[PDB]
Amino acid sequence: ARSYAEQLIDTLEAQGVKRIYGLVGDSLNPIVDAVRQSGIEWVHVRNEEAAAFAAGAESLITGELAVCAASCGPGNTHLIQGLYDSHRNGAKVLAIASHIPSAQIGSTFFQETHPEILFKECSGYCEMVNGGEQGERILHHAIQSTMAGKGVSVVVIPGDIAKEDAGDGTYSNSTISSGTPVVFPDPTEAAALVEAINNAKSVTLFCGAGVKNARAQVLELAEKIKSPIGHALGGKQYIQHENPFEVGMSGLLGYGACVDASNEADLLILLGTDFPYSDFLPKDNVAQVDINGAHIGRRTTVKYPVTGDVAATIENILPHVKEKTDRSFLDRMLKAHERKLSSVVETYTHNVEKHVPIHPEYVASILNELADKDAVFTVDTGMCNVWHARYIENPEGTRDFVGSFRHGTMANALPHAIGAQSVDRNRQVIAMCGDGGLGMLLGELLTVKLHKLPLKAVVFNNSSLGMVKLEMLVEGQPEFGTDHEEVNFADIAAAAGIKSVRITDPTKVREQLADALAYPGPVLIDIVTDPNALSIPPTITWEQVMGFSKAATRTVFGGGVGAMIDLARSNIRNIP
Amino acid sequence: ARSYAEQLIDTLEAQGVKRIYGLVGDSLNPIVDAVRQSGIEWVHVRNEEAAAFAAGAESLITGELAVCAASCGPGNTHLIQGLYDSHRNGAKVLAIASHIPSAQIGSTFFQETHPEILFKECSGYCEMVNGGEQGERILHHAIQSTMAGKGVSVVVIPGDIAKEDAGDGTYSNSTISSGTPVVFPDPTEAAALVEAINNAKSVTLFCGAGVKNARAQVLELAEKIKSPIGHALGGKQYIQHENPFEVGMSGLLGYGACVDASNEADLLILLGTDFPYSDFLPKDNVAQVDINGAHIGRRTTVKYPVTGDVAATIENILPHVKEKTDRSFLDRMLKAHERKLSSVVETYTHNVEKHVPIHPEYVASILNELADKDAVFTVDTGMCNVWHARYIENPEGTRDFVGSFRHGTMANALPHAIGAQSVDRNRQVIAMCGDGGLGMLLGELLTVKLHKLPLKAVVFNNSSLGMVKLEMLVEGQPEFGTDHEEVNFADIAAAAGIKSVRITDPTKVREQLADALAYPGPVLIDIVTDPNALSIPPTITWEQVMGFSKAATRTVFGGGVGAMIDLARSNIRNIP
Amino acid sequence: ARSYAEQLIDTLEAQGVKRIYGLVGDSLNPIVDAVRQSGIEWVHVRNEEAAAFAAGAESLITGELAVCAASCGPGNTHLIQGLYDSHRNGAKVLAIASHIPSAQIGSTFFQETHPEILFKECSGYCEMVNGGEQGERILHHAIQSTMAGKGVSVVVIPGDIAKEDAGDGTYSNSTISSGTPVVFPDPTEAAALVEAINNAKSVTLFCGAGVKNARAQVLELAEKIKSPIGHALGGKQYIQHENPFEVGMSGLLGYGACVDASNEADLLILLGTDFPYSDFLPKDNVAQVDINGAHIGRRTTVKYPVTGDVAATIENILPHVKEKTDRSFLDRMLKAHERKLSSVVETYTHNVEKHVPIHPEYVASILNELADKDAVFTVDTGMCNVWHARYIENPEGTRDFVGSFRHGTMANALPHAIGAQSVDRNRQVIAMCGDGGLGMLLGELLTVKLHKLPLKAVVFNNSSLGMVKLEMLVEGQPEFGTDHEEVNFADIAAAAGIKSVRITDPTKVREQLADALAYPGPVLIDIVTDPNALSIPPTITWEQVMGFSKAATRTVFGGGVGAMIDLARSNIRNI
Ligand SMILES: Cc1cc2nc3c(=O)[nH]c(=O)nc-3n(C[C@H](O)[C@H](O)[C@H](O)COP(=O)(O)OP(=O)(O)OC[C@H]3O[C@@H](n4cnc5c(N)ncnc54)[C@H](O)[C@@H]3O)c2cc1C
Ligand SMILES: Cc1cc2nc3c(=O)[nH]c(=O)nc-3n(C[C@H](O)[C@H](O)[C@H](O)COP(=O)(O)OP(=O)(O)OC[C@H]3O[C@@H](n4cnc5c(N)ncnc54)[C@H](O)[C@@H]3O)c2cc1C
Ligand SMILES: Cc1cc2nc3c(=O)[nH]c(=O)nc-3n(C[C@H](O)[C@H](O)[C@H](O)COP(=O)(O)OP(=O)(O)OC[C@H]3O[C@@H](n4cnc5c(N)ncnc54)[C@H](O)[C@@H]3O)c2cc1C
Ligand SMILES: Cc1ncc(C[n+]2csc(CCOP(=O)(O)OP(=O)(O)O)c2C)c(N)n1
Ligand SMILES: Cc1ncc(C[n+]2csc(CCOP(=O)(O)OP(=O)(O)O)c2C)c(N)n1
Ligand SMILES: Cc1ncc(C[n+]2csc(CCOP(=O)(O)OP(=O)(O)O)c2C)c(N)n1
Ligand SMILES: [Mg+2]
Ligand SMILES: [Mg+2]
Ligand SMILES: [Mg+2]
Repeated sequence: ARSYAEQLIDTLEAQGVKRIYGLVGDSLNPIVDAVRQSGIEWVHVRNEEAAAFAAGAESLITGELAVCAASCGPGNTHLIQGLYDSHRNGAKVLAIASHIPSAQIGSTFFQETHPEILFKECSGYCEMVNGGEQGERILHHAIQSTMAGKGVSVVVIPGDIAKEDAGDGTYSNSTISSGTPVVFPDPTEAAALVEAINNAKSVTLFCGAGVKNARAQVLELAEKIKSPIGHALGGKQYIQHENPFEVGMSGLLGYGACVDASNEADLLILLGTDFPYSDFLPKDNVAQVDINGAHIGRRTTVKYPVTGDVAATIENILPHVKEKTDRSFLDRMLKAHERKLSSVVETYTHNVEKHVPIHPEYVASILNELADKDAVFTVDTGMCNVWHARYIENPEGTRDFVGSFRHGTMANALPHAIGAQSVDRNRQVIAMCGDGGLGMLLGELLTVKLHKLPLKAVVFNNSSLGMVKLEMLVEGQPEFGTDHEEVNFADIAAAAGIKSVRITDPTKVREQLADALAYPGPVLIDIVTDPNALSIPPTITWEQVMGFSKAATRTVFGGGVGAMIDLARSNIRNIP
Repeated sequence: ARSYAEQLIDTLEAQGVKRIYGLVGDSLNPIVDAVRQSGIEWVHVRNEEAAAFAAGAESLITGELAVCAASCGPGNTHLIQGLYDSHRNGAKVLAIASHIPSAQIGSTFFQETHPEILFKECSGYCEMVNGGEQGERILHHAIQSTMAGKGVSVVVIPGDIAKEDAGDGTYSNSTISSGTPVVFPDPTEAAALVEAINNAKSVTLFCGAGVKNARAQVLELAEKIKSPIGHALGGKQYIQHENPFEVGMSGLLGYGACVDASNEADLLILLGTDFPYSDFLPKDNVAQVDINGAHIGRRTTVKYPVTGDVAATIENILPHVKEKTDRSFLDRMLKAHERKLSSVVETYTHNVEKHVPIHPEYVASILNELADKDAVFTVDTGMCNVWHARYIENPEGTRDFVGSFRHGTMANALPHAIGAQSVDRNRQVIAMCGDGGLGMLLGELLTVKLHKLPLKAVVFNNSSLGMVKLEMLVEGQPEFGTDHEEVNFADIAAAAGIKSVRITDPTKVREQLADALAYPGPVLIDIVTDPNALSIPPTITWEQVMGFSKAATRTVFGGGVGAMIDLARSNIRNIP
Repeated sequence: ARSYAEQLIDTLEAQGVKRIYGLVGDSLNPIVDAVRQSGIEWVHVRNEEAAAFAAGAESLITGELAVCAASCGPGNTHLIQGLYDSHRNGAKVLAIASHIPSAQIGSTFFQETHPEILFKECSGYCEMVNGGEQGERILHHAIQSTMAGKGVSVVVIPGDIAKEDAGDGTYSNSTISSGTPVVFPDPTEAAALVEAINNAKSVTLFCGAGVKNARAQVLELAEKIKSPIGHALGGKQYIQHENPFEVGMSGLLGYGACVDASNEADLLILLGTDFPYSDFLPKDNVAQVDINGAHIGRRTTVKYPVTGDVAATIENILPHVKEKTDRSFLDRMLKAHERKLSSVVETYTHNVEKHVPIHPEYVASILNELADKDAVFTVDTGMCNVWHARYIENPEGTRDFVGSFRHGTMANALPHAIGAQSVDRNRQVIAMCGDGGLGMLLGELLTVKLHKLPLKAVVFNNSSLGMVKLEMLVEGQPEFGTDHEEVNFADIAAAAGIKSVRITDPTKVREQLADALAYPGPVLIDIVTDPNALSIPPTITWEQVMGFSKAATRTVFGGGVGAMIDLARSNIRNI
């Protein structure tokens, strides 16, 4: 550790960092020279935006720090979309934003920007290096902030300072606190929750991503109080599989009896969720358990706020919660859930398997069956979120899911898959791409080829901004600016040196997709899908689609559901 | 004009806006519905970053307002790179940044960002619409700010407010002031400049972009005081052609006797330039005429500061400037200029027509000769800046040039060409692309096909981040992270439906390029060039290449020059 | 110039800076040591907010750079109110914001703030020094930015870097461009304005602060086209005095026939004004000449925009403007102006000399007569803005006026007077203070005493937030939170060592104010005034007072006017 660049790389390497995603240039050159000499791999991308998405996806998969790096001015500026996504997803990311020479700061120099100001909204820590010793210190603070769960950390490094001497080791010698504290609730809040539960004749649990390490506790509580369990999109991968109390998801992409179970129960308990669609939530009698107190009551009236961890709160309250022997509400909701899903399959999916262009719901149904039990699925923003929510299951809980569920950016699927795949080349990674999303960052097909990343990019090629076509249908606005001439992604992937398949016949989807998923290397599957595979109830308004309608609602987008119906049916047969 | 969305489009249409570049979505839907009903064309791009670059390039070509538009959160976030470039270039751009519903602001909603804060550095005006009447007002202020020369204007529009009623017309009915005032200098400042000129036995003029409308005045002054004229890269297109006093350019990409003429004259006059490389500038006796007083003395010691327009200042001082009958310095500099260029052609261009892989300087030389006399040239940041500076000329001043000369971003050439070509489809547009730059925004090949834009994309495919390889060579750092496996851009362009040519044999460059430039439609010419076509003097340091070396320098990068030698030679024959 | 602190002070001294207002501490210590060794005077204030107001007022008086300086974190944070005011007023100010040691930046250290981010809104240039050479460079850029008219410049200096070596002199050796370019309009815009003027049978000129160096041109144009001349508050000190076309001011504090002349003329020409009250402006046929093109059309419909200097634009268009021999509109507006002012004096100033508690309008009338012909007047935000506008005149144009007319902060009068008075101790400076404004920065009475600044602080002590009481009256809201127990500012000023007078009897105002203004040294005159000296027409709404009412209006606050009526009457001669 002689220069600050060398010390920064030695510090990252000592903490277990295995790769840095980025694009070399100017102020970043001394850092990449240190990378070359180290055991850290340099992962070259075509656009720095993909490096920030890849680091965010890698972190979500590993639970460890991930790093992206970019050159001065326009170089680090490109990181921004990926940093907002990684930040909203709570990924542990350190972004090395190289900066113009310090002597040029404030002189309107060539490539001058102020990244230390620009990145404030997409980060929990964002400071500028002004010397080697201070640089070592703020590198520690950036790492310690993101490892403590404060979101993205940005370190802004003027290129001349990267070549100055390293600090004396005081801050790089530290052990980073990366543990998970056990957050028990305030007894007063837990007591009010116990009383609310005991006073209620019927209770519904609505779970989000905060339920990640509380499956056993949520299920034990549900068995005791006979409560149906619904979920937000972020809670789907953790609480839906093998759940005897399963009642679906809320929101426009929702399914089953979740909205009804949530609005008809005496008490609704929000468990680790920040579900933003308030019009689907009741206001009369709601409790909320959230580890971040500032998030409580953000989405609806909350009468019983509880600041705490889901598993710890449930373990604390369980001895005081009385066993409810009455299952009437639960049985009634389980039956209504199965009827709603059966009705949805009959209304929108009957005999659709031979319609041309190919129905995307048929593709997603096959994709769910053919993908490995431990595959990583990345989901591009748009109609692919509808197909993932209703057709991609997580049996045994061994699959991983990376998407832009909060920032809602298009084009995330391929760069997220690049990061996810880099962690382990022997694990299957499926990128559910949109044609719009892929075309937005098309040059990342060159990155997949360069690094020989064996991901399977499944393009739902509807030649449309599918989700926008749906919005305009809801508004009543004539279709404009959404659908354009067809693009052949299989030929583009082949021209870039990637094995490709084009699927246009629905009777060939199963076999061609099976062949592609089995191929030992990168594959792009270009599936020509129907952009008009949409069914929207006439009562849905533009205000509802945009998320600002206040009136109570239970209406979801039309369309079918997949393999989730098998659990719904098995739960009906298992009613005592 | 019933809604604010309709009034905004009616206002832009009444001001002569012919097209809006963007990508439809969510909050932007009511605005694009109004576009559909209007005479304005909607130009769909694959990535919103290209819309902001295209609007910037269109404005630089027309001298009128240009408009880009993007959806909420991640949509408008993509505009940022293009807005920094358009802002630094002084383009007249209005960016419509659609925003999340106003009821959701402050609630950490799905896709929430604060564009009104994020865009402050890349704009002269950036405000949020909070109602219809105020929206009409700030739309006027945004347009009036950018039309007055204050740079990019951003109007942040929450989607719900786009559907509310329009204002009463008070601000939309205004005539926008788009005139160019005539800025005469302060008599005290002008008098000190007269004295400095009269006391000097030899004077050199160093011109930048501010000399755009002062060619006659610069030339008249130069004939009176016998002064050689040099230029910054931004002044090249205006002052180099048919200039009997021409002595080249300064900086690392420079050529000819400019650095010598500038440092050896008794007085150096900076005329409309903000040339950032201080180590190439003298400090002892410098005068500076700039229309923005805050820019004076930003780059070197200035003893005679003059706040004013170049043409007006020169016309004011001319009757008081005594005629210099001594041409010794001018003749000496004209001869030294021609010798330096002749030496550079002999040293670096010997057998260039047979060099394999194809020498980029040979390509640029052919390109200059074959392109139309009125073509628009767009230049990708990197080695293409070296080839444009030394080989692409502007005879008669009828050609236009769009590049990222100030913000210095990669990937600008194709999106700049999309904007420039949309102005007039009967005018030739050449995009000098880098392989790095093209791969960074590769999906814009789909935009060229979609809009049938007949631009000629000339890819200097060296399979390298050429400019970074140069930086590492100068530093002494082992080559790492710059060169990767070859990519076939002709096959990618053909797979996207674009006519393409792959050139690998130098003896075929002239014929294949001539055939391609003549084709009536979009063409991608993939030229396999040599990444090692670099000649760097051993004295150049990393500090110099990064722009923070303070010691005086006259050293430029090795390499030849093109057709500029013909004017240098004709000026020798015209010496009395 | 061995250290950056020494070089910074040498550069300021070489540019003619005579004093720096501030408060020494921590990171600012090496800079104040360099001030001590230099010919620059250190002016200690009690609160750094007063240093920024004082620099802003000094600059407005001299037309030159003025400097304020403050310590790290909380020290420079106090500058902020004064910097927003100096910035809105277009003052040429350099703010030296000392900062925490560079090694501590990013570590949540004791006193840590980010002034380089905090001050972006109240400045045209704001950067952080990271080393001696770069510090010299950004010092140049900061000075050159504010001297070119871009507003306040802030230089953020980490204390450790102040002691590191100075730069090599390249940027400090430069000559700063402080000239005034001559901005002629675009011929196309000027030609459209000529046509608009020639087509109009009647024209009104409405002037703001941009008319400062164009009096001769405005008057020559007015004589040619027979146009009445009105003004915004910012234009009052330049265009009202000895004006044969004078028709008053617009807005709620307005007077005379200005609103009528502006809305009844065939063409209204806005000349160097950014008057923000759109409801008083017509929309049908308006032209605007402004040196900053981005300001055109900001307040009303403008059909004839002209980017350019007022004097240059007028000189350029004059040979093409045809002489108007018809004076009908001008005579009708001159007569209506005199009638309106006469009516206002009869209605609201009857028996004002005997009114108890003392009427502030009677005080302002006496103050205008007793103050020197070249006095500087500083005006606290609130009811004092009404009294200054309607009673304080500028005969011969030798008086100066400093106020918070744009940022609208209370408490500016005393600190602005401190800066104005420091320029020349032989010149009279009158601070028209509010009791609210004085109480807000009361510790600056200690600064006046310390520096023996012979300013005359005239406190309009109404025991109220007078302007807020007016707002609640207009809204119909019951009076609450505005009026409190009386404070004796004369006793407080005397306890601080300052000669003071307390005036409670209206019959004593003239003699006590004459004695006080004649006193050779600082004086605080505590005048017990009536907080209910308000006459508000019943149609004035809360939306109007707040500035967001859309409907066209010609209504002004009731109340009299002063010595301005003598010009209105003299202008009626030859009717
Ligand atoms: C096109 C599109 C459409 C969408 N439509 C829908 C839709 O119809 N329905 C839907 O449900 N989603 C939808 N989403 C996603 C939606 O916007 C939200 O992002 C999502 O509902 C949030 O899920 P969540 O509550 O699990 O996650 P988050 O919003 O991340 O909330 C997790 C919460 O748990 C808390 N927490 C974390 N750890 C713990 C712990 N140990 N103990 C306690 N609390 C903890 C956190 O503090 C946080 O408040 C859509 C996304 C896209 C891209
Ligand atoms: C990879 C790369 C390498 C580069 N290398 C070099 C190099 O070696 N050499 C080089 O020269 N450039 C180089 N450049 C560009 C360089 O960074 C600057 O952008 C350029 O030198 C500025 O040119 P300019 O002074 O003409 O333009 P600007 O920087 O835009 O300056 C124009 C000036 O004129 C003033 N002005 C405008 N209108 C008027 C008027 N009517 N009257 C008076 N003043 C007016 C403006 O206020 C401004 O200060 C490089 C760019 C890239 C991308
Ligand atoms: C309590 C209170 C009440 C107020 N009430 C009123 C009221 O009733 N009436 C009123 O009039 N004001 C009122 N004001 C002040 C008001 O808010 C504005 O600040 C004022 O009207 C603006 O005056 P102005 O146009 O002269 O100045 P500015 O707003 O500073 O405008 C000057 C303009 O001239 C331009 N300019 C500058 N130099 C030149 C040049 N050489 N050539 C051409 N253009 C140039 C500038 O670009 C600018 O646009 C009040 C203030 C306070 C504190
Ligand atoms: C960067 C960005 N631009 C725009 C949007 C708005 N948006 C959301 S979904 C969508 C369409 C996505 O099209 P595609 O990726 O092809 O998916 P589809 O819905 O057609 O399956 C758009 C424009 C966004 N979320 N992000
Ligand atoms: C967005 C961005 N990232 C990084 C840089 C730094 N940089 C400047 S030139 C260059 C290489 C450009 O490569 P290419 O486009 O292939 O052009 P070449 O120099 O090889 O001709 C890089 C990385 C930049 N200017 N902009
Ligand atoms: C710092 C600040 N706080 C509050 C206001 C709002 N305000 C404007 S005038 C005024 C009352 C001023 O009272 P005083 O200074 O006593 O003057 P008066 O109007 O009573 O003459 C107030 C509260 C303001 N302009 N600035
Ligand atoms: Mg699609
Ligand atoms: Mg290249
Ligand atoms: Mg008061």
